[PDB]
Amino acid sequence: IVVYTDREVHGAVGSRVTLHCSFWSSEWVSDDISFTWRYQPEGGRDAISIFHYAKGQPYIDEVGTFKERIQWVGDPRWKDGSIVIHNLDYSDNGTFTCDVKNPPDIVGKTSQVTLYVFEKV
Repeated sequence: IVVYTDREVHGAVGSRVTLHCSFWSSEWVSDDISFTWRYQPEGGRDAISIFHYAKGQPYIDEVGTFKERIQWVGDPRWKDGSIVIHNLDYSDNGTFTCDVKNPPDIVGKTSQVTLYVFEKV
């Protein structure tokens, strides 16, 4: 019922960063949960889906900004939906939203994290 990301993360160019996402519920919940990561670049307003996970299967977008640079490191059994962004570039700055969904609804719970990329870190 509650979704956790970091608030702000700093990455170095050429390096990598982990985007954490998890959730917790006071009531028991099944592993029939979906995670969706959307990306909104700095100063933009579109939230583009870069990653999805459901029915034990991950789905990485093959044409977007982070094609070939997304790694799934989550685990539905630990209620973890985290991903890693690889080979960072200055233009990767933006807001990432983790959207956690249950079977009984189409409406998820979301939490967001802001990424700034620096030359050194």
